[PDB]
Order: sequence, then structure tokens, then C-alpha cells
Amino acid sequence: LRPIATPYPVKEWLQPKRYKAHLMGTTYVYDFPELFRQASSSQWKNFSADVKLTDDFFISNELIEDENGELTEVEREPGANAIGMVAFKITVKTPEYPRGRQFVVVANDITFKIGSFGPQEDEFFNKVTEYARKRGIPRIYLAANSGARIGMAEEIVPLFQVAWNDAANPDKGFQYLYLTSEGMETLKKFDKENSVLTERTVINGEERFVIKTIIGSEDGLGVECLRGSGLIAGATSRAYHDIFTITLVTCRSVGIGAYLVRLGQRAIQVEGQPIILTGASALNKVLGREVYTSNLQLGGTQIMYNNGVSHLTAVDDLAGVEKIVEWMSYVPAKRNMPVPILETKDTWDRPVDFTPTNDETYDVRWMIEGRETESGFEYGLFDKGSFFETLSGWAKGVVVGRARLGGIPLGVIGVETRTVENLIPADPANPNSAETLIQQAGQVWFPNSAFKTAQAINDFNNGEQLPMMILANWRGFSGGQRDMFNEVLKYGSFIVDALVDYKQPIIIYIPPTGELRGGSWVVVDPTINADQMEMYADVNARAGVLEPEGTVEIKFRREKLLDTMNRLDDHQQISKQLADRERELLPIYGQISLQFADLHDRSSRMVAKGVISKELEWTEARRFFFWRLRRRLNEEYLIKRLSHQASRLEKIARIRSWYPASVDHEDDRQVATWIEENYKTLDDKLKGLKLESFA
Amino acid sequence: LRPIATPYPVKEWLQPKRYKAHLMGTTYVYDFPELFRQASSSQWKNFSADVKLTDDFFISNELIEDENGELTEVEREPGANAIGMVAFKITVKTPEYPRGRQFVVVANDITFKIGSFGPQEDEFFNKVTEYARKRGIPRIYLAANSGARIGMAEEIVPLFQVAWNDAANPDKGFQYLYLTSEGMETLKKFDKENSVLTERTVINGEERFVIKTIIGSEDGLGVECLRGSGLIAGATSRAYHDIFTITLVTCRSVGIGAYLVRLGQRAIQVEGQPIILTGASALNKVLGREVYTSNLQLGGTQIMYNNGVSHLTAVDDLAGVEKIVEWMSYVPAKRNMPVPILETKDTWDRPVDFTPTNDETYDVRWMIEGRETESGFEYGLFDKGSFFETLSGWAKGVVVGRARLGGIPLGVIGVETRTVENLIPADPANPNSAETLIQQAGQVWFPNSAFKTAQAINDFNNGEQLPMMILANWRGFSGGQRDMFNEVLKYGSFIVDALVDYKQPIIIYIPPTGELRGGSWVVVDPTINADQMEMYADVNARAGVLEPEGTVEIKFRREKLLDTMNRLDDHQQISKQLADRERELLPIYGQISLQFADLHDRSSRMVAKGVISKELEWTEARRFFFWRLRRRLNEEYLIKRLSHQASRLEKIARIRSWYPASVDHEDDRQVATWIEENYKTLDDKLKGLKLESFA
Ligand SMILES: Cc1cc2c(cc1C)C(=O)CC1(CCN(C(=O)c3cc(C)c4[nH]ncc4c3)CC1)O2
Ligand SMILES: Cc1cc2c(cc1C)C(=O)CC1(CCN(C(=O)c3cc(C)c4[nH]ncc4c3)CC1)O2
Repeated sequence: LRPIATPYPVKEWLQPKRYKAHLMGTTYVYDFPELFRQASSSQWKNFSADVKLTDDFFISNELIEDENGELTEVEREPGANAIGMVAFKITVKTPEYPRGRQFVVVANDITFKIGSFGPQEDEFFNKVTEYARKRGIPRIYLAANSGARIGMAEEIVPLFQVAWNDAANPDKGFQYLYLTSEGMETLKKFDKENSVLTERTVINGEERFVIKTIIGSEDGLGVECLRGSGLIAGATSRAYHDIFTITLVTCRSVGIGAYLVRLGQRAIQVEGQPIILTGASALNKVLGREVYTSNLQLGGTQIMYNNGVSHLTAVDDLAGVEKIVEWMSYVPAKRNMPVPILETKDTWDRPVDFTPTNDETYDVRWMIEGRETESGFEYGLFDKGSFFETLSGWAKGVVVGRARLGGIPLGVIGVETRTVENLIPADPANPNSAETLIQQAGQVWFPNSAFKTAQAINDFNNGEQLPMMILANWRGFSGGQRDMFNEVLKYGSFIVDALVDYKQPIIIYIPPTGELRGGSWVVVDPTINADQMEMYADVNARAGVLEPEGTVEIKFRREKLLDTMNRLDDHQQISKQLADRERELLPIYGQISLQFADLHDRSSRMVAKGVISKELEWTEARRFFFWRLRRRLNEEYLIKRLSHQASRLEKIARIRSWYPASVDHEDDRQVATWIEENYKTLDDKLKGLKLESFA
Repeated sequence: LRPIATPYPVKEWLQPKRYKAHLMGTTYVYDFPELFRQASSSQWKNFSADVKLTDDFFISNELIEDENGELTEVEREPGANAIGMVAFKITVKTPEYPRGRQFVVVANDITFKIGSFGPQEDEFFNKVTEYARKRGIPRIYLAANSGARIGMAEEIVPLFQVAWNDAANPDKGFQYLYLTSEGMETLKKFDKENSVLTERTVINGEERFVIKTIIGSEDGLGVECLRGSGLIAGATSRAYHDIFTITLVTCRSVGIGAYLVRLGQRAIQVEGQPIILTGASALNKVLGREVYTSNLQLGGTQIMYNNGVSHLTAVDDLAGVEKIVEWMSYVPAKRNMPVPILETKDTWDRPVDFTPTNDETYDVRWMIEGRETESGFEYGLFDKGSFFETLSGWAKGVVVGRARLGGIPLGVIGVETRTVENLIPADPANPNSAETLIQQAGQVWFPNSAFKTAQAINDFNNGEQLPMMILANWRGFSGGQRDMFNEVLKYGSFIVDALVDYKQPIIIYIPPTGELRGGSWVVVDPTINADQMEMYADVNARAGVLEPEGTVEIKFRREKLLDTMNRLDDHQQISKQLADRERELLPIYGQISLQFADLHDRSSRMVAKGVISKELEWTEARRFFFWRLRRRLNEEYLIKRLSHQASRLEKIARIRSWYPASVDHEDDRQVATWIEENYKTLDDKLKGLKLESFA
């Protein structure tokens, strides 16, 4: 016992495994429920400082398999785990769910065989994933592992013999490995006969049992671990389309561990904890040079956070757990439950303060969440303090995160207007490799930012089941050689596919000073998903096939400009006199044609042509969007009830035929108010529509 | 008329539009059905030279919209198209479908407003896509376009006035653009009042109508084309998951045109025909330097074929059409129809000739399709001449294509064992940029080859609805810094997702001399999709978590080697004598431990542990796989009929309970033979199982 004379018992001595976990730079697996209790308690503190919490606000029950392999809740002492994978079912009262929300936490035990995945760990991880999927509840994975378990048949190590070419000179080589009748009997004695595949041979009267295959008696040596790895890789792929999945890399995450991080998609990496496939020393053996110094060069946050594998980084385990809890606050309690409303001090009924200017550089985050100025706080479109940015280390030209609009959670995509620089590190494996600095112009979709956009759309849709707003402000895709070679078309197409799959309301809004051109409009048009998408443009937004310079270059050429010079009152001395005035007003007539082109690019044309639902004023956008979204969520709820009993067009027309004659279908507030006052009446209607018998 | 005195009429004079198409380096849209007739006729020639074809083997009917906008078949003269998009419904008798197969061909008319997409072209393209989707038939798109249609309100060009700051000095600027009562009357006269949005103002007694927005009277100027672009982008996204889609880039393909190529996924690019987003000259204006010389630098085959956007290249239009027809020969006639069997001279009942050797370099294509040697043809696993390689210009470390196994079509994925070099071109936009040569070791998955693998899996599954074989031979994923930074985890995870979605039988086979290790096994394990996947390993294959060098480094260290030195019969003079023999046999004891490790890595262990279905011998693999696949396709057909009337496990157990008691469930040939002799009897059974009434 070390140390002696502590006020309370030494937890690292009561359970030496806790001390082993700490030596390896991570939290002991049985101490993670306490971190979730601390993080959940903090959630309440930042929400309402005055609320009084008792320990019954948080329940954590360990999950273990019974005799029939069925998961059951247990209360036992830490360190009693017979396998290297542990799970907990957590029931927490949170600001969004004051009566309680549940989730499962699965975690490797880094103290159990270096957190390696053997067949029993794979089977348990899969059972826990299926448990969460069946219930529709989130699955949190805490990664601290060494990949698939490796081993040899240890019982064959002291028994095997080698059939030397020349018994006197071992350096001359050998023909095969074999067992004697003695070794074969040792195996028969311990019932390990099936540990080897032998072919009986007689050499100089002596009977040699040639080793054809080593199988081993212990399960968890090779390919059986690899099979279990594929099982959990497939299970995690499926879990991502079904429930909310998130991973915290709390110590190293190796091989299958690294794949699980990516397959669950949502990943928080603790600083200094690597996500790797093969370790640096093994890579050095294969390369035949000391190419890499550490595993952090291969899978540290400067790799994984910068390339988007890690959505966030955390300074320590508790910071990571806090980020999970915060991410979950935007997510429904379980699959197909409504998005969790959380009204705060910042109410819907207010104008939007921060306004972007054409002559001044702005951070898109100010438009989203507002900004602190010397004269006070300028409110953004969304609730003050509600913006939770993710994938912040990668493709910084697009800004993605979760926010709240009068308490309604949603995914947000914004465009960074400032030039973005990213540094490609020098490849240690190549001597002719130096670090590259890539500059990417603002408001242009590049391969990485097009990929980030599609990824964001998919992550809001799957598991999170959130509505979304895209503050659409792109000039187009980068059509240059390097970006075309780097497959910008592939990544741009992923955006389209992501939108086609979207199951919650989407609002596309070209903001003030914003633009949507040829290539960028295509990929975000509401006809891609008419059931879910709506487009709006600010009164101060622009949209056209080309920018005005482009339209002029193609459709307002020299001849047209010269015919227009016949607005200005003005053979050899005349030809030089015409060319004198023609060179004089060409700069101003260029501005005239540019302005003529720009007059087609307005929200009024967009309205007249029926390509946008409405033109809006930025200051009034929060009030407008709050009721449009609230009304859309209410109607979406009614369409789904109708479905559990026809095209969408027929469904919504039937629901709207139930609205009183006096209700204006175009008034969002009135429609939302009527539905919410009549949910139980509409239920009676839906239940009566059970006069359903159709062949 | 030029030229005069030709034996037959001058088609380019009868229809001047045909001549315009030729001047632009492409086939005239109304001449493409003739190319399909030529290509289909050639298909018959290469199949059975002796078959006599009459013109009724091929029917092509143009599709146009009626008064109600419904598509109808017409017989009219070329060039009568009132829109820049044309379509044909083709009915062809082919070797796979001698009674006929149908498909739709949609094409831009490059002679109609430079093949630009206006709202009517977008609407027609969408209607044709829906037409094909409803019928389940393939949609071929022939790309020859200029992107979305651009324009200005031409009626406002001769009427608009400018409100100068100083009428005497135009160079001093202007305040706005306006109309006079005269211009407003001209608009009222031609019923173009709504062409402008004006605000009435009185300046020095004169009434000026300030132009607030130009709308135009002509539809197809701006954002309405962009809306139509999004519509067809979404429609093509959907078509890809539903029907067989393919594109031939026959002239330039711009903007929405470029996106349509990628969204239909399967793309054949004619040499010298660019796939671009923005043209070189427009990019030069934005960059303020003459950075690019041609559109081919941006989207030629050296960009698109090399990055995998173009699956194939073609020398001309007919070569492209031939490749479409050849690709289609592996594809069902329509959605959910069985895969088209096409038995040729190369029958199932033969051994596999070409065998890979560990000591000799081989081309994986020899294992697939066989090879010509001086002593005759060495047959591969698949039918002679049946390998149709796709995505051949990109990520050459993986070999993908379609093949036939005793006539059964399937997708094939193989591993290139030779080192692959790809040249990244120097970026013209950056002066500090030089061409890079990337070398990638064989049997290692890199980001591009992991992406190609996932893409191949998806393309065989969607539209093609093919079974698949993966000749799995990977050491793992590249875990190095550059490949980890370049997101190898993301691309590796796409493989898992692709397999989870697979709806036809899959065979994973580790071939002779082949290997599957830690990272590579995970991503291809049959537990990822148990309903469709099966794994097999050759008697001469290897599989383990690590390569033997790795297992030894972790589980057969110095101490274990020294304890093993007690197999060799041999204080200050003794310590130097022990270290003398210890340095002597360390190289051979290293080989002993490597061999001990390798003995665990065999197909016999894989069988004993239940991770593979069977161990096979390469020479007998064609006979084995033909019947396993044929039997799997028959059982898959029965499970589907049961579904249209329970888990898969319950379904297959019910179907197998119908087999006579004497049928061995494990005998593929016997099971396949029994099903095919009894299809109509099994139908009677399925129809009698209509005593189905369940709440
Ligand atoms: C800064 C940046 C912006 C870009 C691009 C890349 C970068 C690096 C792209 O590749 C796309 C683009 C290209 C210019 N865009 C046009 O509409 C356009 C078109 C024509 C015909 C033009 N003639 N003259 C000017 C002009 C402008 C907007 C879209 O914007
Ligand atoms: C040529 C190439 C091959 C590679 C890699 C990259 C390249 C470039 C990878 O990143 C993955 C790898 C890494 C070596 N592999 C092992 O199993 C492995 C493991 C340990 C612990 C080892 N100690 N000593 C040797 C050894 C070998 C196979 C998989 O194979």
C-alpha cells in the first residue's frame, strides 16, 4: 500500500487495474460513468445555475451477458470483468430531457490484455450495438485499444523439433518442424490433440510427426479475431444509419479500433492519443529505414483533426465526455423521437443584429451566433451561445455545426468568406518532399470543402435526424486543373446524393451580400429533394448562371457596346475621331453593361421565375425561420402519422383539408398554433381513418 | 449544294445541322441510333460469325412529348426538334437477349443553341429519366453541351437610359439605369410590361422609370435554367440507384453537363472531348494571368481518365457506342430481371491453367482471363475473352471489371502485385509547382485504390445488379503519414459501407500466393454481409493478424528464442562462449520462429476456426465457383419469391425443407439441378402458400 496515511482509501490500491490505466495515460474504464455524471451536472449548471440536482438525476448500470448470452444490468465491483470490453446503460435527466434520456457506453478496458479485441470482446461489442439499435438509443464508444488480439500456440513452443539438413551444422538450414511421440503424448495428456495437424513420417527408425498446421488450443490467436473485427465493422456501419453514434479516442485506437472510429463517423480525439493502422516501428521495419519517430506523427490530432477524421479534439477525458454530452443535447432521446426543443434566454421574437457588409470582411460565425462588440452583443440568426462547431480542423472554407433557432435544434452550414490556408506536412518517407502551403479562395467549393459539406449533411441526417439550414454563399466549384485532377466532381456529387437522402426539413438561404452561381446553385436547388427542401434569397443576395463579368463577356460584346454608344451624342480624320471617343468611354460603358447584367441577378427575378419560395430581409429572418421551421416540423409529424395508415402531395393536401376554412395555409404561425392546440383532436381523426381495408 | 455529282444525296446538305455537328467534332444526334445498330451488329459478329441479321433485329423510335407532356414514339425527319434534347427508345435483339432488350438514349443536340440546357431541355431530360426508371430499363446519356443556357433581356438593350452624374462628362459616372414613357410604351405595345420592375421618379419635369430589376420576356435566361439543372442532377442521382446508367461524352460536357457525367457514375470519354466546370479563358480572367492554354488541360482524358471520373476512353463516337453495348452485355434487360447468362466456347468444365508462383512476377489479369504463351493459351478462372476492365486509368493497384464464369456475368476485383507509378501533373496556377511521381507498393490499399474498390462494389450493385468475386490479396492499408493524412480510413470505410449495401452473391477468395492480413481482412470479412458474402482460401494462401515477421517481433522475442536454443547441444570464459554460439545460430533460429509463425497462417487453421467456408485448389476453382454461384443465384431467386408473400434464415430453411430428403444441401450442382428441373413445381408451391392472412 502506497501512499500511506491518506484521508480516504487509495482507489489505485483497492483496484490495481485503475493504476495500470493511469500509467497508460487514460481514465480507468469503471471511472467513465463518474465523468458522464460530472459532465451532465455541468450541463445543468450552464443551463440554470439555480437548479438543485440530487444523485437520482443520473443512473449508470453495467451491462454484462447472462448464461444465454443476453445482456442484463448488474451492480458489481470494478475489475470483475472477465473480458476486455465493458458497457453501461446510462439514464440521465438533462435540460432537453428533464424526465430522462438513455444511452449505452461501450468501452475497451486497456488494462485487460492491452485493450486487444479477441472474439469475446467482438461478440460483446456487437451485442451492445444491437441492444442500442433495437431500443433506438445512442451508442457511445470509448476507444482505448491495441487492435485485434495476436498470439501463438504456446503449448507447441516447448514441444516442436526441427529436421536439420545436417545435424552438426545448423546454419546449413532445416527441412521442416515436427513432433516426437513424446510431444504427441504431452498433447494427448492435456487434451490438446487438435492443436496441431500432423503427417506421420519414419526417419532412421524414429517416427516424426511433421507439423503441417499449428491451430492452438487457446481461442483468440489470429483469423478468428479478424472475423470478429469484420463483424463489428459491419455492425458500426449499420449503427451509423440507425442511431446516434459517437466515439471518444481516450488512449491509442489501433487497426479495427481506428476503423471503428471512422465507421461511427462522429469522433472526438483526446490530444496525444493516436488513431493508427500500423505503428511507426513496424512501418520502419517494412521501409528498412528509421522513417518515423512516433505514432503521433501517423495518427495524432495534427493528422486526424486536420483531415476531418476527428470532428473535435479534447485536452483530456473529461473535456471529451463534456463534448459528447453537449453534442447529444441537439439529438433526439431515441430514433424517430422529435428533435429536443430547448428554449433559452434568447427568444425567437427579436431582429437579427449583426449584418454583413460588401465593403467589410466578416466571420460567418457572427451571422450564425452573433458577436461581442464594445457597444454590447450583436445577436446573430441563431440563439446566443447555441452554436456547436464540428469538423473545425478540416476544410475551414465551410463552417459546420449545430445551433438552435428559438430552441429548435438544427444543423447549420455556412461559407467562410476569408482565404483559407492549410499546410500539407512533408512526407517523412520521401527525401524529395517538403511541406506545401495551400491557399483556397473564399466562397469557392474545393474538393475538401465539398466533401465536408456532404459529410455534414449526412451526419445531421443519420442518427442526429436534424432539420438543416444552409446559408448558401458560393461562387461555384474550383474548375482549375489541380482541383479537377483532385476530383472536385466526385465530392460535389456527394452533396447531391446527401440531399436526396435527407429526411428532415431543409432551408437554403442566400444571405445578404451572398451569392449562388452556376455550379453552386445546381448542387443545392430545392428540386433535388422537393419533399424536404425550400429556397429563400435575401433582398441583398445575387444569383445567376455566371457572375456579371461572365454574362457581359458572352452576351454584351463590343458590337452591342458600340450600338449602345448611340446614347452619347458624338473618312480618315473621322475613323481616328470615332476610335478616340470609343477608347474614352469604353471603361464607363463596361460599367453600364455590368450593371445591366447585375439587374437580372436579383431576388425579385428569382421570385418572378418561381425558383425561390420568398425573398427575405436578414433582420426579420429569425422571426420568419422560427415559425416556418416550427410549422414544417408540425406538418412533417402529421404526414408521418398519415403514412402509418399515397404520395406526399396527396398526404399534405389531406392534412391541410383538415385545417379550418379560416386558417391561411401560407401563415406559418397560425398553422403551427392550430396544429399544437389540436394534436389530440388530429389523433382522434387519424384513429378514425382506421376504416382501412385495401387490396 | 456542295459537293456536286455525288453518287447519293448529300446528307449534310439535306440537313445543314448534320454539317454543323461535324464542324464541332461530333456525330449529329439523329445519326447516333445508326451507331447503336452498327455496334449491335458487331456484337453478333464477334459472338457467332454465321448468324444472319435482318434490319428488324434493331428498332429505334424517337421519343417526344405529346400535348399533355406525355412521352410518345414518333417517326419524323431529323432536325425537326423544337428543343435541344432528343431521345430514342431502342429495341435490340442481342446475343444475351435474342428476343430483345430495350433502353433509352437521351442526347443533347449540340446544333441547337450550342447544346445549352434551358428549362425545356431539363424538363424533357427529367421526363425521359422517369420513363426509363418506371420501366426499369437502362438510360444512356450522350453528352454534347455548353451547360445551363445564359441570356439577357434583349428587348431592354435598345430602350434603357443612363442617369449620368454630369451629362457633359460620362467618365464621371452614373447613378442608375431607367426607362422613358416611350420605352415603357414600346414594352406595353409588345405585351412585355412584366420584363422590368420599375420605380417611377420625376427629374426636371421628366418622368424616369428607374430599373429596379430586369426580368425579361424570354424564359431561359438565368436562375430558371439553374433550377432545371438541380432537377436533372437529383433525377440522375436517383436513376443511378434504380437503373443502369451510362454516359458517353461525345463533344464537350460543361457545368451541369459535367455533373451529369459524374452522377450517372458510369462514363466513357471520347479522346479530345473535355468534361469541364469553368472554361480556361474564364479561369484566366479570374486569375488575372494566362494560366491555361486549353479546356483539355482542365478536363481531358489525361485528367478524367486518370482520376476515375471516366471509366473508359474511346478513340471516336462509334468506339464509345461499342463500349456501351459491350458494358450492357453483362447487365440485366431491366431492373430485377436475372443476370444475362451467355455461355461461349469456354465451358465451365475445365481446370484453371495459369497458376501464380511466389518466385515469379505475374499480371493478375492472367489469373482472371488467362494468357497467350508460345505453347498455346493458358486459361484463367473466367471465360476466355470475357474480361471487360473498367476504371483502367485510375488507381492501377486494383483491377476491376466484368467477366463471365461459365456464362454467368459478375463483377471482379483483383490486386495488382506489381509496383504502380502515377504522375501528378504540375499545377499551372502555381509557379512553385513541379510534377510529382508517386510510387505505390503492390498488395497494399492506398486512398485511391480503396476508393476504386468501394466505387467498383457500388457500380456492380447499383443498376448492374451483378454478383461479385474479390480475389482478395492485400497485406493491409498504407498506415504511413502521407496516406493517413490523405484519409485512407475514410476510403477504407467506404468499402465496408459498399458491402453492407450489396444485394447479390459475393465470393471472397484468397488466391494461391495470396494473403489477407489484419487491416485488409476486416474490410472484406463475410460477417459484414452474412446474407450475401462467402469466404474461401486457397490451399496456398496465407492469413493472420500480422505478417510472420510481425508475429515473431511481438510473440517470439529473444528470451523465447534463447529458451529454444535448448534444442542445440552446446564464468568469464563461459559468458563469452555462450554469446559466441548465440550470435552464430541467431539467423537460423530467426528462420525457425518465422516458420513456426507461418504454420498458424494456413487455410487449415481458417477451416478449423470456421472463418472460411472451404479451402480450395486453384485448378479446381472454376468448376467449384460455377456451381456454387449457379446454386446461389437459384436459391436467391427462391428467397425473393418467398419475400413477396420472416428473416432470411427462416426463408432459406423453408426453401431447403422443400428439397427431397435425398438432396445433399451441401452439393451445389445437385441443388442447382433440382431447382432448375422444378421451377414451375416450386411456383405452384409458392402460389399455394397464398393461404396468407396475417395481422
Ligand atoms: C476565385 C475563384 C473563383 C471561381 C473559380 C475559381 C477561383 C479560384 C472557379 O473555378 C469557378 C468560378 C469562375 C468565375 N465565375 C464566373 O461566373 C465567371 C464566368 C465567366 C465566363 C467569366 N468571364 N470573366 C469573368 C468570369 C467569371 C464564378 C465561378 O469562380
Ligand atoms: C509495403 C508496405 C506494406 C505494408 C504497409 C505499408 C507499405 C508501404 C502498411 O502500412 C501495412 C503493412 C505493414 C506491415 N505488415 C505487418 O503485418 C507487419 C507488422 C509488424 C508488427 C511488423 N514488424 N516487422 C515487420 C512487420 C510487418 C503488413 C501490413 O504492410
